[PDB]
Amino acid sequence: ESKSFAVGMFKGQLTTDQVFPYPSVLNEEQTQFLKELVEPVSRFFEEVNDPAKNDALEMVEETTWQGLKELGAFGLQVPSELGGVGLCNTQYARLVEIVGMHDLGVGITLGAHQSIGFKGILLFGTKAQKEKYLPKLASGETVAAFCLTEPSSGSDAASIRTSAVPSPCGKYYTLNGSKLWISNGGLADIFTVFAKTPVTDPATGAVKEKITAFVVERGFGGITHGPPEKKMGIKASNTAEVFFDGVRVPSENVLGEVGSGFKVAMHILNNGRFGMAAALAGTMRGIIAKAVDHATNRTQFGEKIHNFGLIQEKLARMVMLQYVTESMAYMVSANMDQGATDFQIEAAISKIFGSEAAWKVTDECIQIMGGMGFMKEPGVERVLRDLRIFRIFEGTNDILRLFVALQGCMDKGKELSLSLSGLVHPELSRSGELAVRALEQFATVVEAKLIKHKKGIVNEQFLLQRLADGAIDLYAMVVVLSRASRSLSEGHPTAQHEKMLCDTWCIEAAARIREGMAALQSDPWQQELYRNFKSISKALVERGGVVTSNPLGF
Amino acid sequence: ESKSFAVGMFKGQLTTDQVFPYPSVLNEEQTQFLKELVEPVSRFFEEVNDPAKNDALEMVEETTWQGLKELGAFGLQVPSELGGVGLCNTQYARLVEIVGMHDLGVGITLGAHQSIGFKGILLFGTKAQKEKYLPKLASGETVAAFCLTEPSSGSDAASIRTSAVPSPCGKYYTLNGSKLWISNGGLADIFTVFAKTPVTDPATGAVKEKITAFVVERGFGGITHGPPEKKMGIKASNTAEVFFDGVRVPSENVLGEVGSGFKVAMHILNNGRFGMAAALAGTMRGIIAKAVDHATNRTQFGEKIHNFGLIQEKLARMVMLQYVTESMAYMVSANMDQGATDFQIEAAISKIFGSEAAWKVTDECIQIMGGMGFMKEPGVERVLRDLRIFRIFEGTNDILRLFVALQGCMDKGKELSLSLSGLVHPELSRSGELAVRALEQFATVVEAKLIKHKKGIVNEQFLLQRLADGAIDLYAMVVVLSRASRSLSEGHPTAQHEKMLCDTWCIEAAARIREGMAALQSDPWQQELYRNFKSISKALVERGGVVTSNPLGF
Ligand SMILES: Cc1cc2nc3c(=O)[nH]c(=O)nc-3n(C[C@H](O)[C@H](O)[C@H](O)COP(=O)(O)OP(=O)(O)OC[C@H]3O[C@@H](n4cnc5c(N)ncnc54)[C@H](O)[C@@H]3O)c2cc1C
Ligand SMILES: Cc1cc2nc3c(=O)[nH]c(=O)nc-3n(C[C@H](O)[C@H](O)[C@H](O)COP(=O)(O)OP(=O)(O)OC[C@H]3O[C@@H](n4cnc5c(N)ncnc54)[C@H](O)[C@@H]3O)c2cc1C
Repeated sequence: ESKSFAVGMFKGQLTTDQVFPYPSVLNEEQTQFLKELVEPVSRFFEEVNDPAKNDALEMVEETTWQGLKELGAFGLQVPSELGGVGLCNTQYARLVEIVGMHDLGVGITLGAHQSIGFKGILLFGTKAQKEKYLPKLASGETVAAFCLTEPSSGSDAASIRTSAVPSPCGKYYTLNGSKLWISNGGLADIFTVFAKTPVTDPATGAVKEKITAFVVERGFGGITHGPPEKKMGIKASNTAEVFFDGVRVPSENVLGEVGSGFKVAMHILNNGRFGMAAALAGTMRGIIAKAVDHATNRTQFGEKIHNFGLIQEKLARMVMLQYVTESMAYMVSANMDQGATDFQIEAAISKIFGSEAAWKVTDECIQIMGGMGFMKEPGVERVLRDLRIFRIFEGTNDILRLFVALQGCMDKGKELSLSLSGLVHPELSRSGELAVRALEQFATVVEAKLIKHKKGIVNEQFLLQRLADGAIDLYAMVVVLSRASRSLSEGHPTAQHEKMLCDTWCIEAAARIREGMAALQSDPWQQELYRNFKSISKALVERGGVVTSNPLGF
Repeated sequence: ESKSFAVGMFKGQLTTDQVFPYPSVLNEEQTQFLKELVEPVSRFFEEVNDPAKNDALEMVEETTWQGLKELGAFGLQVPSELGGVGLCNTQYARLVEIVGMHDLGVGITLGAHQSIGFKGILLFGTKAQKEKYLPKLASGETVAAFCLTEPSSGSDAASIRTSAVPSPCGKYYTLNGSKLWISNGGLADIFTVFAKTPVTDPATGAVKEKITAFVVERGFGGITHGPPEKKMGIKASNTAEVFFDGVRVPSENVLGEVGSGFKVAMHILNNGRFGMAAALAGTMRGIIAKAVDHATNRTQFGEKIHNFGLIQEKLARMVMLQYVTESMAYMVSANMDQGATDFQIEAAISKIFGSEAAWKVTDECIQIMGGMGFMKEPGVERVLRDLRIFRIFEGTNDILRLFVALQGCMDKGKELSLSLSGLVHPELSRSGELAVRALEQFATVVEAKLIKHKKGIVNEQFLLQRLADGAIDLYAMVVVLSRASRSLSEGHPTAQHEKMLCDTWCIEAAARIREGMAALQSDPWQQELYRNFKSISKALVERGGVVTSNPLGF
């Protein structure tokens, strides 16, 4: 039976192993080691890095780049014996939030390198491959890049065209194709490359085309890259086409099993996913400090503006968004450190929630600052620009919603083929009940929809996006119920404040789930909306844009 | 009795004079004249202007700038006899949407010049002032700027510190202060300047400080400007501090009445307000064409992506947003052309709705385009960057929400001190009823809240923002009910499509109003939310940012 909360809640179960109590994973020594890293990393971003400069230059300033290499920043999760810092996921998250607070351009360059670029070697590498490649990865002597996307293939990884053909001797593969929008593409000397190869069935010998993952060195020859792409934000991060022209890849540079490269890609991306919400929790923390500072000190209509309800509500919503996001990020990383095998839905939720929360929080920080928020000098507009892509890469949020909904449905569909008392703190019992009723409402709809649509539920995308949103708010609720309950249990100095953040969040989340589930189940107009969305869009496509003229008709 | 729909609906009245039937204002000759302008203006933006270039240069390319002057673009609403094109509001809106479609940087430069920069001369100018200034304004020989904002004073115009002291002879005023973020500040030779002057009461002679508006020529001396400010978008538009050092302004350059400058400012801004929704309707039209083109031609998972429900719903929502916005813009301009005196709430609604709609539509166009939407070359990210400020300038949307709510309350508060049959087309009767029930729900709450809070309703900002949103959706509903009803009545070729846009919009708008009004009136948790928003924000301000640590506590 799954220990995943998200897997259970689609089945109307309360599976709480990976949720309550809010996990603590670090031993005393890991805690002390992390403290002694947090200080120098924080000082480095404060004193050496200049985010506005990197953005202006469209690259990381060389002193900063070399300084990060010296700091160990290129190898945070590589074991010490292979020349890294040897951090676990939770320690990694703590340092990642520092980067996220200060410079997402730098963040993407370092995360492309290690969260995904050479991650597959950590996850699937043989001893030989790890010993060969990790030390120079960890020191940043060889930068890495994750090479999946192509001109034809973004969301649909299975459709990639880059190919790898085995030699007759079986000693190497010949690699041909191109990859698009590769972070560190123009900088990397090590590439994780996903290519279609012929795969022999063990029983019959029948040959089929499947993806295989490879570790590819720039020095193998036949590799070039395009010029850095110009883009809205994270402008300091290198983004480039990578070309593979008759590249000879040693057979021993297969990463994982021949033909299991799709699974390899998906595991790498799943594994790295929590890092995003971690970074963005930091982004939001920094941004909220700026918005609070503005509201504290700006007089308008005779008072400092923090005294006006519109501003108070904006600030309150921002911190709730930050708290939920940060709470998800550290829960998922703890689950991973504690040996969880089933956290993929929760990781997807955290990615969707965190990227959207950070976008909304930074958008409202601009609004609070007024005219000044739009100016370049305050640096907030630069962070908004950086943020836009986080909703699109590492799985578009639209595709991740489909994933959350369909993955959650899977086990309930297989089958078809409650109290938080004693877990939530007594001071949060009412919100705990809100969550349990929301779970019941959610599961009832899931069951009814699976019975109705069966396997054809996969094409019901209006419904699936709405189910995903229910799932997101349901996980958000129990994540903050857990964290605030532990705070209350421990008598932590912020516990009464966290209790308030939790109750405030839950009241509105429960309402979104109640009203959302009602729309799906009982609302006779819902099907008219769905029909009209399709007919309206069909009409736009026929026309190539807006169908109506303006009222004048020309 | 007010002929304003918005004024009536706060009182639970259906006042439809300025709504149904959807207004037509142009005579045959005005229609033909406008057609012969639309073509050359459209060609100019297509063939001469380069929006990406202006953005890169952070100014309007000189050939474009001179070409616009030649086109008559600096004087669209100046009467022909004073050297302008002589357009009415509706004709102006039609050309403004072309600019909005193509280049909001150019749009802001031209609108700062004419929608507000010299607008006060058109509205309040003596014959002498009009004859003196308008011809060179209209030809663009002298560019104009609206000089209201100061370092201390943005939303609170009444708090401005720039001062004008009359001379003993009464022949001139001496002007001292500075203005901040003035569009065309570094380019203008004519400024509408708002300054505090001593004002003598006609009965008692008692002197009080009130704002007075002035027409100020750069050549009067003592005027300098700062360097162009760097900002997120509309980068082609000049934005600069303007300094006034002992500036001698002829007494005859008072615009309107001494001491009525606040009213002058507010009238200019109200008068220009519809131009924004007009421009942004055009922005959205252009953007939707780009999103449709992308969805039409992108294959992923084996189909063109317009075949997937998530994409269909995005497209449908975008066009509804465009249609509502465009419908409001042309309704307000028609009301103005037809002599309406009370359209200020409707104008504010259109500004809030249009700026937010354009932001959301362009944001979703990026999402549809995926990775490509974030790249500079497609030009969509540039339009998103341009758009952010439209929610902040010409009245922040937060302040405009307070205005809509409090202005709407005023007449009902004074007092306190239904069918659309035969107006809506029979094919839209159900949605017409939706609107009437939504109006009843809305008015009931307004009455109950005014009785409860009385004059103290002004400090109930959580409530007021929620009432403003109800008002916005209520006006949106009747605007599209009207436009689609006229389309149906006339048998216009797009009528069945507009009927669908209208029904789809209304079903969800009615629901937002139902659920929103219920939250305000009957929901026992609403007051707990409001209390918590205040306590959470108070806690952030005390701390200077996020109160919680991360779960590790350091
Ligand atoms: C700056 C940046 C850095 C990047 N770095 C890397 C990198 O390091 N390595 C790498 O491999 N790639 C990288 N990429 C690729 C990035 O992950 C992709 O852009 C992303 O996966 C989306 O793919 P796409 O752009 O091809 O959009 P598409 O997959 O074509 O999607 C287009 C739109 O259709 C929607 N859609 C697609 N399929 C469906 C469906 N079945 N149902 C409903 N909606 C659907 C999508 O959500 C999206 O809204 C990078 C991209 C950016 C721009
Ligand atoms: C590029 C651009 C161009 C501009 N061009 C011109 C121009 O041509 N002429 C000109 O005169 N000005 C111009 N400005 C000024 C612009 O209109 C102001 O920035 C705007 O009016 C907001 O004022 P502020 O920035 O001082 O913010 P503030 O008024 O200080 O507001 C700060 C925040 O507090 C909120 N707030 C304020 N008061 C209240 C309250 N009572 N209750 C609840 N919330 C409140 C606001 O909504 C905002 O979110 C320009 C600004 C920009 C950046």
